[PDB]
Amino acid sequence: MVETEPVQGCRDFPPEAMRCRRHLFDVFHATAKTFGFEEYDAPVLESEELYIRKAGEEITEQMFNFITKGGHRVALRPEMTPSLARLLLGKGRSLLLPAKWYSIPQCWRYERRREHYQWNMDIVGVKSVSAEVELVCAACWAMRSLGLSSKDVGIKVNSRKVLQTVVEQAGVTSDKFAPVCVIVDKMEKIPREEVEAQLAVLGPTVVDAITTTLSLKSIDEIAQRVGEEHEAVKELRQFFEQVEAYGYGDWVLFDASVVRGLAYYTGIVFEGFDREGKFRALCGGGRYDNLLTTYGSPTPIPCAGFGFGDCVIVELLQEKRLLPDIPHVVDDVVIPFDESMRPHALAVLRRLRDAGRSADIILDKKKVVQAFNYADRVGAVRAVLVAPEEWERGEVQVKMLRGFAVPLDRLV
Amino acid sequence: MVETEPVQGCRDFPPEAMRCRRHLFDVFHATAKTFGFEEYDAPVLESEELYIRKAGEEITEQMFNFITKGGHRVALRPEMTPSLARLLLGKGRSLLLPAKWYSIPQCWRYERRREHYQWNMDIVGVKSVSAEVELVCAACWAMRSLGLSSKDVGIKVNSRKVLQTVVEQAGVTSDKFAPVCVIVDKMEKIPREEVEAQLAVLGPTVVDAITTTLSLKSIDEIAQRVGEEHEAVKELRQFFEQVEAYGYGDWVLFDASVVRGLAYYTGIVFEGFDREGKFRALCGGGRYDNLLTTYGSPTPIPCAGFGFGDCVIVELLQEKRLLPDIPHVVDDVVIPFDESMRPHALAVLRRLRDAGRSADIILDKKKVVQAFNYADRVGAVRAVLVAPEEWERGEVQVKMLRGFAVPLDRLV
Ligand SMILES: Nc1ccc2oc(=O)ccc2c1
Ligand SMILES: Nc1ccc2oc(=O)ccc2c1
Ligand SMILES: N[C@@H](Cc1c[nH]c[nH+]1)C(=O)O
Ligand SMILES: N[C@@H](Cc1c[nH]c[nH+]1)C(=O)O
Repeated sequence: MVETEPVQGCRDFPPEAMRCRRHLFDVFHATAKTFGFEEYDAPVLESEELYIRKAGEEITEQMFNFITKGGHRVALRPEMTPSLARLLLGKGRSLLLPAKWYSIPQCWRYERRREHYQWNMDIVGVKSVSAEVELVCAACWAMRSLGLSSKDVGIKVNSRKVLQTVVEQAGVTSDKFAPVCVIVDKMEKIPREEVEAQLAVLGPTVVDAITTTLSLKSIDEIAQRVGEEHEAVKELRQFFEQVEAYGYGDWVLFDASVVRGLAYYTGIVFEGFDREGKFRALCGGGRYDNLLTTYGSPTPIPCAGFGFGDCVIVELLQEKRLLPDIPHVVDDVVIPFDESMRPHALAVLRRLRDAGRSADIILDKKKVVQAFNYADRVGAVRAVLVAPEEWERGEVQVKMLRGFAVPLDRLV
Repeated sequence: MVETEPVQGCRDFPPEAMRCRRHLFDVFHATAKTFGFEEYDAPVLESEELYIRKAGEEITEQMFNFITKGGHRVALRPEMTPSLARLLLGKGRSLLLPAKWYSIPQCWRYERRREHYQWNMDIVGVKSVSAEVELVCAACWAMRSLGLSSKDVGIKVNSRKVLQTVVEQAGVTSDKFAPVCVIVDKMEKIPREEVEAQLAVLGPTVVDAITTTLSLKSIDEIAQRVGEEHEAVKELRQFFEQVEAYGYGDWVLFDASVVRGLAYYTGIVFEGFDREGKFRALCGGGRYDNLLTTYGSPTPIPCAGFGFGDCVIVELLQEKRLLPDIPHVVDDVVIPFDESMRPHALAVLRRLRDAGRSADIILDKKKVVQAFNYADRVGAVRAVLVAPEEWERGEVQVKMLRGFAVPLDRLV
């Protein structure tokens, strides 16, 4: 017997599970359309070189990579943002800006689940915090569309520029900044000792300064540290003013501990969370204004975006009882009275489908009662019995499942 | 500079290309719903063991396989049917039958394009030709939905049982039958000499018999060879009677040369083709009643299905001028008169999206004329200018792009 289980860390989606996944994806697609984003895609297989960032990132450390027969170093993508930038870099000046692009790629890791789907939303060519505002609103909109409220979830927001100043002023060379963010991202996960030790290895005074600024609880307190008109203060203020104007003020808040784990974030960063403190981050993103420059863009291209995985959100929705099983449905099941009626039933099936209805025909030889049972099992709205006596009169028998003779023309 | 091109043999789908792909997939999804099929999915990564059929198949020969870090032999799936059977075998008696399942997996090869998407449609648990009838009608329906007619395309249909008889009667051991089909499938591609030589290696008289039955041009001629009531003759006759009753008689025909290249087909086989003779097969499928038994099913499970790739169909549609560029559209573009109006414009943006409309807001600081230009470029139906004078009156200016003051409430 063949192995029935899927490959290690990978999920099967039989129809029941697929309906749940489709319920989620339908929201991702619907939200992107509502917000005027355009779909794109790229190959799950990318060059390994695309992800070599040398910053100690979990995402690049846990890369599902291999070598081809032809000796090329490839990887099943651990994230989408590098593929997006590749695409953008390829287009150059032909790309009209601003651009708002989205996708729902399967992304991979190797270390535990080894694959997940991740809704990606990115705004390209927008310098101002208006981009981050729209992105955060889009994530909130998706969560609201799924049945959650601002009592269930929120989005924590910060700017890496605050920390950038502290690292720069303390005297640390800026090439260590991305490594620092990556390490400080571990704070909530591991003891402050371990995190303190990691920064020591990187290269005590400056470490204290980092720690203090992470734990500042309000924006006023940040403004006391760096000034009321520091770059980050005005941007965060504008960000909250705009989100409030859109009507999502209750969904967002400031949190100085939020840095995210990716090397490339330069500005505002954010992450979604459940207000019971039970789950990992629901989504995460930020501004990354230098990535395209590091890829070789002759001109700086401002960018911002987020990823929103398919797994944590599902656990939250299940906890909140927002993912009831939604059984399969079909409009019509056409039932031949017997096999002599099959040709006529097929003509009827054609008509129903011609009208835009979803319809089955009983394919096996079976008794009328069992055909009605099958009709119930598949969630048919209507059973259409095609029998000789009614057929003679230009009719079929129609029975609403949630048996009257009806002229063919009146079926639809 | 990073490599902008995708990995060898793999496609990027920036928004323009993605719209075309989505036009196709929308038809695949819509046809499956019309026909009452249920979506499923499984991992692109499967165990290599799943595909080791030892029959000289092109599909298993050109397998994109590799070994994991942990030494497990895996493959990016070359086709979906084995994953489907794995899923079915896993469910056992819990699976209610008949079942009609579909998916649109990316499938992979290594040798030239190395990936394609392939719409898969399969009916499980149906013994009679009614399954093949529905499947062939579904493929025709998809092609019609894309703008093609029976003048553009058709589906050629045959049964492997005819050949099975000839191979069995000639005295050849039945374990060579699948290898024979695989070889005879090459007939149209390579010279009859090469094909004749391949069968010789497998193990002259029986070879002639095979050749003769492949070139019989009608079903009556098959009935002369094997009898009017041979198993295959009654099934083919019933198949054409049913397709004709559904109203697709003009789309289908008999062709004794059609065997397909897969080892597992046992009965009716079929393939779509363009009637100008310019392209490779548009789709292909058949009945495979023994596969689940070879996977270890305690009870035989009848199955039939097809695959329908995303590449050949697109070339055909382009030749027929049925894939015009469909530019991006959005309902509204909201334009702040200036930055002082941004908060109010955001409130307006919220209202529009609340009503189910697709809407952008101008994110950058820009002049009203350039904002109107951007609105045209993104294919906006309407520009909503949010200006101080109108705002004072509880109004905005609305301009149909394919400028009158309008009360907020009347926008939607
Ligand atoms: N890169 C990345 C990150 C997180 C992930 O979480 C999963 O559960 C499966 C895959 C995955 C891939
Ligand atoms: N197994 C399989 C068969 C045919 C294919 O044709 C392509 O163009 C790309 C991938 C592919 C994979
Ligand atoms: N690639 C990021 C999310 C993201 C998209 N755009 C910007 N950031 C992640 O995987 O967490
Ligand atoms: N797996 C087959 C198509 C198919 C689906 N179901 C049965 N046959 C192919 O790739 O050609």
